[PDB]
Amino acid sequence: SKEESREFMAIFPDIVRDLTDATDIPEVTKRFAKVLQYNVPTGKKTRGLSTVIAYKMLEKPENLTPENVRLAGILGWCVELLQASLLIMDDLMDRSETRRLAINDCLHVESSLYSVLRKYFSHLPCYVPIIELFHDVNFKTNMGQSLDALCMKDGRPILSQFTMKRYSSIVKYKTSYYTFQLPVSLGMYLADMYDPEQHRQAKTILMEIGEFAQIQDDFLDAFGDVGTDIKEGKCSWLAVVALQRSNPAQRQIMEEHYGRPEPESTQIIKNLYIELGLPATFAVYEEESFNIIRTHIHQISKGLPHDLFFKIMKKIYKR
Amino acid sequence: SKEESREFMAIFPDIVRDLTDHTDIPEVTKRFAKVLQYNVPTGKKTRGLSTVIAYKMLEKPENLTPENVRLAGILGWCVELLQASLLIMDDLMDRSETRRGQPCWYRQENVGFLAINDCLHVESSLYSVLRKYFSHLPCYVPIIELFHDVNFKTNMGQSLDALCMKDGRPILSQFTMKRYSSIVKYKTSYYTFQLPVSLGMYLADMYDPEQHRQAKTILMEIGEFAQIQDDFLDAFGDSQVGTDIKEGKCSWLAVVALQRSNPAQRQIMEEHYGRPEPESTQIIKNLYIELGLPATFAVYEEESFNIIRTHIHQISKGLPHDLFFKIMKKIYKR
Ligand SMILES: CC(C)=CCC/C(C)=C/COP(=O)(O)OP(=O)(O)O
Ligand SMILES: CC(C)=CCC/C(C)=C/COP(=O)(O)OP(=O)(O)O
Ligand SMILES: [Mg+2]
Ligand SMILES: [Mg+2]
Ligand SMILES: [Mg+2]
Ligand SMILES: [Mg+2]
Ligand SMILES: [Mg+2]
Ligand SMILES: [Mg+2]
Ligand SMILES: [Mg+2]
Ligand SMILES: [Mg+2]
Repeated sequence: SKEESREFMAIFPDIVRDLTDATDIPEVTKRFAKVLQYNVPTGKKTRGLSTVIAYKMLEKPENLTPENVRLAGILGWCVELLQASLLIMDDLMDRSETRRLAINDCLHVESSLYSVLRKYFSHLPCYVPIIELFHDVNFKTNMGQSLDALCMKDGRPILSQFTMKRYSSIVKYKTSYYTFQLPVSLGMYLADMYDPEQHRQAKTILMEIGEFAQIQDDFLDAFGDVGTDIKEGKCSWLAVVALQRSNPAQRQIMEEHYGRPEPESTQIIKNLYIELGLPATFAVYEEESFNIIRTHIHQISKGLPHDLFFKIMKKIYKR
Repeated sequence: SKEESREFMAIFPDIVRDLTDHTDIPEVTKRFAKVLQYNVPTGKKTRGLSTVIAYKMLEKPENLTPENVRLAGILGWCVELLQASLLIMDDLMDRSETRRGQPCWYRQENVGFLAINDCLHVESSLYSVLRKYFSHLPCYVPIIELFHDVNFKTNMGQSLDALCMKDGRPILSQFTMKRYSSIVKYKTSYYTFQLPVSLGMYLADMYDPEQHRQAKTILMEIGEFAQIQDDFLDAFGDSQVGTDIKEGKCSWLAVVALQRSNPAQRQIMEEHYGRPEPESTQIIKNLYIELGLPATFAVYEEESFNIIRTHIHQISKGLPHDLFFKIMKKIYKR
C-alpha cells in the first residue's frame, strides 16, 4: 500500500532524532546519526512493514487508531534496527563487498532498538513481552549464525555438516525467528494477544513459510535469472540435497569444487546440480510445501485470522 | 573477603547451565558453554564483586538474606557477561595478542571475525539470566533498562575513542582533556562504577532518580581517577608491560604531554606516538619523564582524592557515605 509505506517511512526521521539526543558528545552522536541513515532506511523494509500489516490484521477494527498504527510502525523500525545490526555484522564476518563502518556499530544499532522500545512502549502492558521477545530472538539468531559458522573450517566447507536437519535448524534460528516470527508476535503483543497457544500456532506456520522462503532464495541463487553461494561454500538447500542424491563420484565433485573462488568450479557445481535434477526436486518441493502450508493456514484455530498468514504466504510463493 | 569471593564464584556454573542447558542444536550450546568458560570467569571479578558489596551496603541489614545476596551475585555475573562481550569485541577491534595473560578469543582456532557474533551472543545472554531470576521482582524493568542504556553509552564511548584514530595513526589534535574525560565516562566509568552501584540500589528497591544522580556524580569522578591512574601505571608501573604508546591510545599521559609540550616536543609526539618500533616507545616515555608527568600525576592523585572525599561528605538523601569511601580506598589504595 502507498499509504502504509509512506506513513511507515515518515517515522524514520523521528527514530534518528530520538537516538541522537535531539549532549557533551556531539561528534560521536552526529556519527551515529549517519550510521542509522546509511544502514537502516534504504531498500524494501519488508520485516518493518510486515509488523504494521500484522498489527492491522490482528487488532480489533475499533482499536486501529492513527496513534496505534504509528506504534506498530515504531515496532516495525525496531525490527529494521535489528535487521541493520545483523546486516552490518554478517558482511564483516563474510568479508562481503556489497549488500543489495566500525565493528561496534552492529552492537550499537542493536542496543538502540531497546532505547526506542523504552521511549514509546514502557507505559504499555505489551512492554515486557516485547523486550523479552527481542532478547530471545537476538539470542536465538546468534545461535543460528554460530551453527552456520560450524559448517565452515579454515575457509573450506565441512560437507559432512551439510545435513537437512542442520540446514533446517540454521534457517529457523538464523533467519525465520527474526524475519517471520518477530513481526507477527510484535503485532500480537501490541494487539494485547498474550495467549501462548496463539503465539505457538502462529510460530508453527511462520517457521514453515520461513523454511520455504530460504529454500526458494537458495534455489534462485544458482538457477535465478548474480549468486555466489557456491563460491562462498554456504550451507545451501541445493548443496544439502545434492549430497543426499550424490553417488560417491558426484560427492567427490562437491568435495573438490564446492566453496572454491575459481568461476570454473561454480560452473562445475551448477552442472552437477542440473545432472542431479535439483530443478525438478525444487518444483516438487515448492508444490508439496505450498499445499502443506495452505492446509495448516486453513487449520489455524485459537481465534487467529487466516488472511494475515495467506498474505505472508502469497508474498513469498507469489501466488 | 574469602567468603564473598567463594560465594560469588560458586554462582558462575549455574549461569552457564541456565544459558546452555534448544535441545535440537547441541553443538552450538556446547560451543557457547566454552565461549562463556574462556571469556567470563578467569582473573579478577572486581565489577561483579562490587555489585554484591554495593547491595550489602545499600540494603537494610534485616533484608540481607542468603537468597538476596545470591541475587546480587547473579546481577554481578550479568555485569561480568557485559564485561566479557566488550573485551571480546575490543580485542578484535585493537587486534590485541593477549588480555590478562590469555590469548584474545578472536585469535582462537576458527573464530576471527566470528568474535563479533560471540560478542553479541554473550551480551544478549545476560538478559536471559535477568528473565530467569528477576522477572517477578519490582527491580526487573529498571535493571533491564539500566543494562540496555549502559550498553548504548559504552558504544558511544568506544566510537569516541575510535574518532581519536585514522588509518591506524593517532589524531593528536583530538587528544584534549575534554574528549579524554568523555571517552573515560562513556567507555569505562558507566559499566565499571555506575552499573554495579545502580544494580545494588535497584535490588535494594532504591528507585529515587536524585539518589542515582548523586551516586553517578561521585562514581564518574572516582572512575576518572581510576582510568588516569591506570594510564599512568601503563608507562611508569613496575612490570615485575604497557603498550598504550605503541597502540597510540588517547591516554591521560599523551593528553597532558600535548598540553605541556613546546613545538619541538609536540613534533616528537607527532613523529613517534603510536608507532610499532620499540625505540619510538622509549622516545615517548623519555619525553613524559622530561615533561615531569610523574610529578604532575602525584599532584593530581593528592588533589582529586581530597576533592572526591569532600564531595562524598556532601552526598545528600539516604546514600551511605561508607560505600563511596570503600570504592575510593580500593582505587587510591589508601
Ligand atoms: C549475523 C547474523 C546473526 C545473521 C542472521 C541473519 C542474516 C542476515 C544472515 C546472513 O545471511 P548469509 O550470510 O547466509 O547470506 P547473505 O549475506 O548473502 O545474505
Ligand atoms: C563497545 C565496546 C566494544 C567497548 C569497549 C570498552 C573497553 C573496556 C575497552 C578497552 O579499552 P582499551 O582498548 O583502551 O584498553 P585495553 O584493551 O588495553 O584494556
Ligand atoms: Mg553469513
Ligand atoms: Mg553473508
Ligand atoms: Mg550474499
Ligand atoms: Mg541467498
Ligand atoms: Mg583494547
Ligand atoms: Mg580499544
Ligand atoms: Mg590501561
Ligand atoms: Mg591492553
